[PDB]
Amino acid sequence: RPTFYRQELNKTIWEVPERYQNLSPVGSGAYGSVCAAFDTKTGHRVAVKKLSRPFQSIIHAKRTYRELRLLKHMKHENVIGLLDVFTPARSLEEFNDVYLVTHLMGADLNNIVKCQKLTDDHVQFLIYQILRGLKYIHSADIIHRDLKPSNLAVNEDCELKILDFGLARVATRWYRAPEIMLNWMHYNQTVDIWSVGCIMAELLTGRTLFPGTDHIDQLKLILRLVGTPGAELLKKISSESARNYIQSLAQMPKMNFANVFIGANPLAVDLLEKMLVLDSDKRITAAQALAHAYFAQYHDPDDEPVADPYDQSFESRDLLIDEWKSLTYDEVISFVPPPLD
Ligand SMILES: COc1ccccc1Nc1cc2cnn(-c3csc(C(=O)NC4COC4)c3)c2cc1F
Ligand SMILES: CCCCCCCCO[C@@H]1O[C@H](CO)[C@@H](O)[C@H](O)[C@H]1O
Ligand SMILES: CCCCCCCCO[C@@H]1O[C@H](CO)[C@@H](O)[C@H](O)[C@H]1O
Repeated sequence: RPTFYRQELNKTIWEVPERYQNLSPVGSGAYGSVCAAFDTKTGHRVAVKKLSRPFQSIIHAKRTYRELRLLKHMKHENVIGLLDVFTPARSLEEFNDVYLVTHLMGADLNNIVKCQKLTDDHVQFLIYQILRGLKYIHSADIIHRDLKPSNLAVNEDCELKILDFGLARVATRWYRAPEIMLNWMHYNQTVDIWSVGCIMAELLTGRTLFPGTDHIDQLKLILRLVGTPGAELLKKISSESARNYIQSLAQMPKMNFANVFIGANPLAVDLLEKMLVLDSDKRITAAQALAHAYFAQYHDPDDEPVADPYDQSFESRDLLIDEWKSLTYDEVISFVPPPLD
């Protein structure tokens, strides 16, 4: 096993192999903090994320096993991927800290939206990569459900990777499909397509499409643009209070996207209209959206791969903290790094 060295960063203790040098904090999330480092084996800067209290409870323990098993499965250019996984522990009884290594990106999509003037070619390329990674993710039977700007890491090259959890260093509600906020409790993959549609609209206009103050106000803003739900959608709503409140609204017609997004590429307006429909069954899928004329300059059917089937059976099991702890330890030991290009 490699040699480790210890240091304190942000009132935290980091124990990492010697190969990673010059640790520098980037940001923090709710389940871990991220540092930039120099990988002496490759000469590249990487990103090292120390999980916060990985095995403090059953919930934390399962979440840790979930992220590790998921990340180990993600092998795609537009999806965050694992370059290395390490723990300072040399035994399972010592096992209590988990680190994850990945490529170091340039910034979040909030920082690229901060400039507020993206060229239409920037939107084609950025949204094409999101959709490309989303097709891979959705091919694994995986739904993201929390897509938002902080989840899109980009380099100055404009190359994009989808992150499972971004840096909290944006309410999230602004990018959630309406069914989620209705608590439908069983979502199509197209819930992510709705999020993508909300992101693309921001990149084009420079403003939040649905900057709602809460969940009801959010649904009210959505209704203004897309219009009141049709009779065939109201049938599918079981909650009477939900139906009653949606029906009891004053009712508004669907706005013409050509007007609200005037000045934008007409091919982008058509794509948005196919993404932001209330019926999840009618929303364009990631695969179909890649074939949209808006992406003619980047689309390649032979270079948009799918993922192997991902087994999420463990999600229904209720196990003890030590069982989740040992399975995670098993996944750390079984890790095989990808070959350096
Ligand atoms: C390594 O952590 C993980 C490990 C495994 C799974 C997920 C993660 N999370 C995670 C990974 C990445 C890679 N990049 N970024 C990033 C966003 S913004 C920025 C920046 O400002 N980069 C400048 C400053 O030095 C260049 C860099 C990340 C932010 C993250 F939350
Ligand atoms: C790189 C692939 C990203 C996988 C997305 C899962 C991590 C973000 O999603 C998380 O897990 C749940 C799974 O549906 C989501 O529903 C929750 O919103 C969130 O906690
Ligand atoms: C508040 C504004 C009306 C919200 C309408 C959202 C309709 C979402 O669409 C629905 O998604 C469900 C799963 O999430 C599917 O079971 C339904 O078939 C589909 O129509």
